[PDB]
Amino acid sequence: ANPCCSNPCQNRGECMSTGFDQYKCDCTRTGFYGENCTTPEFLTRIKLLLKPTPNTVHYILTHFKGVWNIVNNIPFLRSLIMKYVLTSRSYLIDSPPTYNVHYGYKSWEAFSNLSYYTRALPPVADDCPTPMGVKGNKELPDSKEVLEKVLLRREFIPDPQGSNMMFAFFAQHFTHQFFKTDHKRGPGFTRGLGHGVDLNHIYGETLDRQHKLRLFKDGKLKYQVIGGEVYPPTVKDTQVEMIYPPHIPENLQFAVGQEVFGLVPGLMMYATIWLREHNRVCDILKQEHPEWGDEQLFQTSRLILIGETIKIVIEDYVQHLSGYHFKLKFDPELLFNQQFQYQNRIASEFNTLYHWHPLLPDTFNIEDQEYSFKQFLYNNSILLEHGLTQFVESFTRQIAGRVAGGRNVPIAVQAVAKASIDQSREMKYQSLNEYRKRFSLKPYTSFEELTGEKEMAAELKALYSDIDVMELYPALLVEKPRPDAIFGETMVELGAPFSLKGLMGNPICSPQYWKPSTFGGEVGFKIINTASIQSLICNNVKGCPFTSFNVQ
Amino acid sequence: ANPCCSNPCQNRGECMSTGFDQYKCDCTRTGFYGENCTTPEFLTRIKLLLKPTPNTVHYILTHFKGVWNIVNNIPFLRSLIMKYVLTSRSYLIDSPPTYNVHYGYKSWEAFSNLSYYTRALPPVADDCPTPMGVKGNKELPDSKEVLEKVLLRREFIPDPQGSNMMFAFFAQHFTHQFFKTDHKRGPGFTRGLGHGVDLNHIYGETLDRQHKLRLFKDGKLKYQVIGGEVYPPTVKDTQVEMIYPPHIPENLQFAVGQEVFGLVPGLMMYATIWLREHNRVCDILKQEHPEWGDEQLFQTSRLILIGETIKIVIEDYVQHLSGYHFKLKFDPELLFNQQFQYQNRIASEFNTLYHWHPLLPDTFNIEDQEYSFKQFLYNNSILLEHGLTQFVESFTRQIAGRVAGGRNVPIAVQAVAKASIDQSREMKYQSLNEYRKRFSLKPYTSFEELTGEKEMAAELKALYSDIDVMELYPALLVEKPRPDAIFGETMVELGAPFSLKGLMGNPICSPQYWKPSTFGGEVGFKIINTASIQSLICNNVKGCPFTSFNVQ
Ligand code: HEM
Ligand code: HEM
Ligand SMILES: CCCCCCCCO[C@@H]1O[C@H](CO)[C@@H](O)[C@H](O)[C@H]1O
Ligand SMILES: CCCCCCCCO[C@@H]1O[C@H](CO)[C@@H](O)[C@H](O)[C@H]1O
Ligand SMILES: CCCCCCCCO[C@@H]1O[C@H](CO)[C@@H](O)[C@H](O)[C@H]1O
Ligand SMILES: CCCCCCCCO[C@@H]1O[C@H](CO)[C@@H](O)[C@H](O)[C@H]1O
Ligand SMILES: CCCCCCCCO[C@@H]1O[C@H](CO)[C@@H](O)[C@H](O)[C@H]1O
Ligand SMILES: COc1ccc2cc([C@@H](C)C(=O)O)ccc2c1
Ligand SMILES: COc1ccc2cc([C@@H](C)C(=O)O)ccc2c1
Ligand SMILES: [Cl-]
Ligand SMILES: [Cl-]
Repeated sequence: ANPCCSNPCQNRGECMSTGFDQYKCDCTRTGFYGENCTTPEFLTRIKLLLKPTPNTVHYILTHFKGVWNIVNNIPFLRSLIMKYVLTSRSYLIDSPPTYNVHYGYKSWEAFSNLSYYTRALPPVADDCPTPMGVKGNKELPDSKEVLEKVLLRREFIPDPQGSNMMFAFFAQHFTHQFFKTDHKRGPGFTRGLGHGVDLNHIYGETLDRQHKLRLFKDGKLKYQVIGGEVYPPTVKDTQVEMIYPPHIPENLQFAVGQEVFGLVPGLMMYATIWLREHNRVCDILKQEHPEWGDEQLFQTSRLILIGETIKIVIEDYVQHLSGYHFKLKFDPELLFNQQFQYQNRIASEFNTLYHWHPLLPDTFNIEDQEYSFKQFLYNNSILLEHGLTQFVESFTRQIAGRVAGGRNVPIAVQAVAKASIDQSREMKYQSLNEYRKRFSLKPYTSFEELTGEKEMAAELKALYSDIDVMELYPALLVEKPRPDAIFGETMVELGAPFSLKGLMGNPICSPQYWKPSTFGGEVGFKIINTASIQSLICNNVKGCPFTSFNVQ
Repeated sequence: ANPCCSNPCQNRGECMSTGFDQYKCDCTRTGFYGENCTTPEFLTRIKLLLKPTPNTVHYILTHFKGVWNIVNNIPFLRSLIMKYVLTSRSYLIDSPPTYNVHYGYKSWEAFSNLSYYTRALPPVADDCPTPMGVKGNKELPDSKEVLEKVLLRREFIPDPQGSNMMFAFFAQHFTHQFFKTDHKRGPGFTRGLGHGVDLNHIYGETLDRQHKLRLFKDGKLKYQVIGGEVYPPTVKDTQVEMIYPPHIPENLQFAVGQEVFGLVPGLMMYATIWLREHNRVCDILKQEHPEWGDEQLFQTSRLILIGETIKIVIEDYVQHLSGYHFKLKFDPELLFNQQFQYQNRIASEFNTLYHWHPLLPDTFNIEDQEYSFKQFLYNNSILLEHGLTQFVESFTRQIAGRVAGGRNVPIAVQAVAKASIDQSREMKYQSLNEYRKRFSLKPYTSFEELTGEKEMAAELKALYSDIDVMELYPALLVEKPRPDAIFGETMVELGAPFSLKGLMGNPICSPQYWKPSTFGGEVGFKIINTASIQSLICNNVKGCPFTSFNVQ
């Protein structure tokens, strides 16, 4: 009934009704004009002919290793290239933010309420005749059927990029500081009001929780020693709320501060490592500043760990999953002469696309043993049993599964994969093709183009009937992967903008924060600028086992 | 004890301790180097001997009415000029913010906790030997003595720029959406979590309060009719809490939603005007959008009012108090090709300097009656008796007091002025001269240079003993005014940057927001772009009396 229900405005033009049956498109700053912002201005015509496809670019980034070897060692070209990826991605994100589940137009309520996930595309209106607006049937296909036909795993498909379990659990640990859906309110509500990398999954979302996790000497976090090893403190000792089955032994009720982290020993492995790391930095910082009190040591160490995280995320984690020969660089200075907003709001679609459960293996192989999901969940005695050094060595060696390419969601998390479909619809997401347009991709013309094969394509066609009505979540996991890659085109071209905006958006990247005094001087500053996944493990894990995100 | 107590680092360098008795200066990006960042880089040398003093620039702006008469008419020149005032002012403020009452170093708590006012200069550390750090006596001069000698009004001093009571009350009403001290918590803490121009003073800080004030029809705010005139609804009807003395007879307990606006009829006057204006705009939107529901009517009207507010503050309000012949311009597009952060945090010092109580008369003259403070306070009946038309006519006609120049604080609010001195010390403000360097002004070398006269200068010199220990607040009210001006140099050079960043940093000024469709189409947009103090009054006040911020 709403005249904007068909999504008539193209190229990021905004649609507004102008009567019960009529509409208008606002083409301001789009580079186009016309009734629907489809006829381009002269300069636009030119930018367009010059613009290479995401697929062409990706080819160039994953070939010619010899040329990249050179570029990488010419600091000024490396900086030039990295500047361009940074800015070209980030300009895809609305900032300040617009739209959320309840608002398909820009209200002060949508801007000011930090309780919502923001939304890259506005929700389909409540009165549209079909779930996707105007197209398709009255009803999307039964979600159980989609799940079973194209998502559930038959045989385990390994990631051809060699992503290991260190990678999979880092992703889960790092992302769960900003994906924290508030189930009391609905999907599309978050409990992580920091809307980014604030390390609340280490220090607690609220001051109350932080103070419970704190030792209040030397800036340190509370902990216990079992065997000769440092672990998070207990729930009984700190009185912080955690989520645990009621039968779990007092000693194994680890507290840590993201309340959900005790349900997977892999999460708790990183919780322990980061806890250890905070306290290691306190020691260095105390050594450097005998004058300092507890508050300042805690607060400075926290700023340093924020930097270390972003460093690692860009130069090891994103580096790995990109498959690029170009060496990505964490360097806030790249943006000091650019237009850039040091702020971030996490999008609901970013939560959605980050559901990478295909990464999970059939069993968890902690060198020697092989645990089933049932055995693994809410079970920290495994961590105690094997210790951190083992775990690192084991997780470094076990391949994770491929994410795109279809049929690789472990049955053990089927209920989760289904909820993603259901909550997507509940939140009234626009189609896959609407999202491809939003991010400057060409809409798919058939399911067979989406998957690159024929079997899954046909199953999808019988269910959806029209490609322009295919949904975002199912499509990301079923999409044709890049040649020997973990992800398809859509995952990368939507993921990258959200990701890099969240990373560089941080206040510690702003000119006023990005200087040595912010981090306790030159010493604290180097901890950030030399941080890596290897040194994180090396410094904090008993032996000094080798790791990477790659299974070698 | 703190080695940084002397504030050694100059030119915006940051001090850090490096041991119990030593310190280091971080000169990064200051344009200076050396132990205290006082030795300028070459390009910095050129900039300095090419930079006109604030007084030179002020002179140029307040003279040559002939030339400015030409420039105001070259859209091209007006723009580039306004662009330069916006950018150079704003670069003076840290954004993202740094420091608050409790943190004289960066910290994530200082960044993330919106309950604090930010701070342009960090507090003086608790353990410093003297209140100003290292200079002056172990104690600051008795605040009663400072108050009585150089602050209290003997004879009324009228503003030479001709400010009237429309100006004074506009000031109070507008600033009180972002200055809302949380007294429960302390000075340094605010209840305006929106940190800017969000119109919470019309709509409420929380969603619970907003809903209580809302009609839920046609997007409107609840109101009552008394005689044939529209007034805010009552406390008993809306259940929204207000602050009123118990003797107030319900029925005059107007709601309005900044809970403090009952205690001055001049505040209730504007509250009434903006409430009428909101419902007026709903009528206009409804006419353009027969198909819109209540929610979008409400939200769109709110965005439009925000726009009107910003427009009026810049082109009528700031315009008047500036005394410039150059015609200021509200135009977000001026910043689209510039680096600029669309975010704000209101500074404690901004609150401090806006304590413009000298504006207030000894009696409030509403055509025919001369009301005293005791009679004016929390007394809406005066508003009901005279009406909005009378009130605008009277307020437009009565002059305000001069602010700088000393000895013009109304005796009626002497307790308030004393609290300002006392709270500044409580919040550990740095000295006047520290704040002057921070905003690129020369430190004053004697009290006599500060005041421009002799008698107060000598009074101050006996109290403070040393000019480098003079306090900021008392100084602003005692400072030598610009020629026939309302304020002295310090007020303007501090206030302008806080004010302009506060205005332009609003999300509706950002590229994605600044477009016709945000405000419901070209007619909604035009309300923003044509708004003025005169038009605000003409549309909503019975007859349509002439108004101005200037006495005629
Ligand atoms: C043993 C490993 C894992 C288990 C047991 C698990 C299970 C779960 C469960 C029960 C949920 C909540 C679903 C809901 O509340 O609707 C969830 C959500 C989620 N998962 Fe996993 N998962 C695992 C691994 C991973 C991995 C490797 C990733 C990689 C990115 C990931 C990404 C996410 C995300 C982004 C959410 C949404 C979080 C939120 O909105 O609060 N998970 N998972
Ligand atoms: C009848 C008129 C006025 C009265 C009765 C009045 C009285 C007061 C009082 C009692 C306070 C609270 C003091 C405290 O908490 O220590 C205050 C604060 C303040 N006043 Fe006024 N004042 C008036 C007009 C004005 C005007 C015209 C301005 C112009 C800017 C102004 C600026 C301020 C500011 C910025 C604060 C701080 C508010 C906060 O932090 O919440 N006042 N005033
Ligand atoms: C030749 C490769 C070096 C430059 C690196 C650019 C990497 C990211 O470039 C991306 O590619 C897409 C298609 O071109 C665009 O849609 C994106 O906006 C752009 O950010
Ligand atoms: C510097 C040399 C430039 C050569 C660019 C090679 C581009 C070929 O790249 C091809 O583009 C397609 C995109 O639609 C993809 O489907 C293919 O997988 C990809 O190989
Ligand atoms: C992973 C186990 C759960 C899914 C089985 C039930 C749904 C049936 O799904 C079918 O499974 C076949 C075998 O893979 C495919 O050949 C078909 O294309 C597919 O539709
Ligand atoms: C284009 C020519 C520029 C010259 C403008 C005149 C500058 C005078 O500026 C002077 O600066 C002093 C600063 O302390 C003030 O005390 C004076 O009041 C002020 O007149
Ligand atoms: C006369 C030239 C056009 C008018 C623009 C200047 C008005 C505001 O510019 C101000 O001037 C001061 C002195 O240089 C600086 O200290 C301020 O930082 C700057 O914002
Ligand atoms: C969250 O999911 C992703 C997926 C791919 C990404 C790729 C980049 C880099 C390589 C990019 O192409 O600019 C960054 C973040 C990414 C995040
Ligand atoms: C709160 O106090 C002030 C005082 C002077 C101001 C001057 C400007 C303009 C004219 C300017 O000088 O840039 C803006 C805000 C201002 C605020
Ligand atoms: Cl990410
Ligand atoms: Cl202002």
